[PDB]
Amino acid sequence: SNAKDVLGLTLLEKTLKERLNLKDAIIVSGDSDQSPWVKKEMGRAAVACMKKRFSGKNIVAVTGGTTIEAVAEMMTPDSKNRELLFVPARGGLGEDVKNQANTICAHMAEKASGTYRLLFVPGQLSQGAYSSIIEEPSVKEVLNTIKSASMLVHGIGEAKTMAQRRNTPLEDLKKIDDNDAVTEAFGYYFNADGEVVHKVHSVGMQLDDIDAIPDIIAVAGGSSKAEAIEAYFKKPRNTVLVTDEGAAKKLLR
Amino acid sequence: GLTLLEKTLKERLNLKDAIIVSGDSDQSPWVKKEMGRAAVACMKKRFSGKNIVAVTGGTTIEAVAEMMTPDSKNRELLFVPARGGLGEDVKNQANTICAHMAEKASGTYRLLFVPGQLSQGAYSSIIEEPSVKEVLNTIKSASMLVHGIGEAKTMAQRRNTPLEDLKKIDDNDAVTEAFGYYFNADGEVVHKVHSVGMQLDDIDAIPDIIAVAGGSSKAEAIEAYFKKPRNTVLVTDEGAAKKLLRDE
Ligand SMILES: O=P(O)(O)OC[C@H]1O[C@](O)(CO)[C@@H](O)[C@@H]1O
Ligand SMILES: O=P(O)(O)OC[C@H]1O[C@](O)(CO)[C@@H](O)[C@@H]1O
Repeated sequence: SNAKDVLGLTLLEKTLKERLNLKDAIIVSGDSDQSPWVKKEMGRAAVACMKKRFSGKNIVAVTGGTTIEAVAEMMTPDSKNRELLFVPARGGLGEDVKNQANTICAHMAEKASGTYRLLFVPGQLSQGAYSSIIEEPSVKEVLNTIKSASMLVHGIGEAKTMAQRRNTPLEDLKKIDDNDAVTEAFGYYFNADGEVVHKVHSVGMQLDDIDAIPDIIAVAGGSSKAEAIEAYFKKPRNTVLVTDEGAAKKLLR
Repeated sequence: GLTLLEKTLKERLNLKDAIIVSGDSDQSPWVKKEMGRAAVACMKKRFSGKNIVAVTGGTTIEAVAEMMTPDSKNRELLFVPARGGLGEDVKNQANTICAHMAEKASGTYRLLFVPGQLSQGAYSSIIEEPSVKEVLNTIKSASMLVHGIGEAKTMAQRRNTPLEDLKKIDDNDAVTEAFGYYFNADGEVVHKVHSVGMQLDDIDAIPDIIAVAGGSSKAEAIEAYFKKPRNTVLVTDEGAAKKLLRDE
């Protein structure tokens, strides 16, 4: 791309991909921590990435957070009219409703002119209540759909920021801090070496399940996220990262 | 102050206040948007420093949401649905209207996530859980309610009312509906949709209630709902008001 070439993004993408061993790196100009439109541009870039990767039939698992909400906001109908079903990856993870995967999922599906199926399993159910709810045919059906996701679109967060944003019990805050968590993705907190140090108790997709998902797109940027993004990608994730100059330049510095 | 039509409607229906926009929303669809605009202005006049606003679904309150704008006074705004599922399709559900209105207001919101395809047993489990109780408690503390009014038969059909309940609604001569309750011509409850959240007895404690409903087809339904004292502000149109008052 001549735009990417003149802006130095082509080189920055190659350098970032090599540094993090990514399947691919897509970087938009600017720093989303400073300039609001940059998050929207990450959203647009992620949508392009998704459309390039869709097949004839698609089950797209999505996480919540403001970044995947920006992907949803930038989503448009498929000109090839391929079959699109959107589901949340997990149960919502203690996010307020605006930031929950169900909310992002519904928004994305409407914008894509696709269909969606939501997962309603509250995070603080008693053992007994949980046992009954997961046997419910409607819950089983959504969980089974998630098990066959062909695509995952997910955010990445700094550990402390995420622990604070969600309704994280004191007991869990202590564990997150004691084990030096630096980054978070889809209900897992990781340390600087990309090892899992704390897991949010949820339903749906688990970390081991991503290996079976052919197309995974992480969308996260802003200089504040540089260490979080680096830590997450310490492990093989077979993932395309959509990010911005803010995060990428800080990471590479 | 009030026009003679507004003054007459306020007296006739024992309203806290009447706001009547021009035209008949059953003939001129955009008039629903003008009811929405007037309702938003009314809400803004009644806000305190901190607010918990319970809202119903339906196209009229969706129009309120569409016309909502942020508060120039920057008052604290938390929106919630009044009740759980009432059997509306997604576009007409209180949860949908609630999220839309909150976004337009730059406020915050909480949703109720109840019945759906779930068993009674699984349903009861959900309503016991901490976050769900929190929303129910928030609704219980509402400082404002913004609700629609519909014709009973129309509303029963739009929702997916079981045949046995359709028969009961008909047999008891329901004529009007609001927030999941069906009322006869004397404004007495004759059938209720089962749903968590706000109950009819709870409206008395809510300081500001704004009903938004118009169109000549709703004149009978509006009159009947207000046959009992509701201490409510009605935002309506000339279509409804003139027909109700026999002034056209
Ligand atoms: O895009 P944001 O707003 O930074 O949030 C990202 C976070 O949201 C989630 O995707 C959902 O909780 C987290 O896994 C991730 O840490
Ligand atoms: O504004 P509409 O579309 O006529 O619907 C009014 C109806 O919508 C609801 O508020 C929601 O179901 C009902 O209580 C009310 O009767």
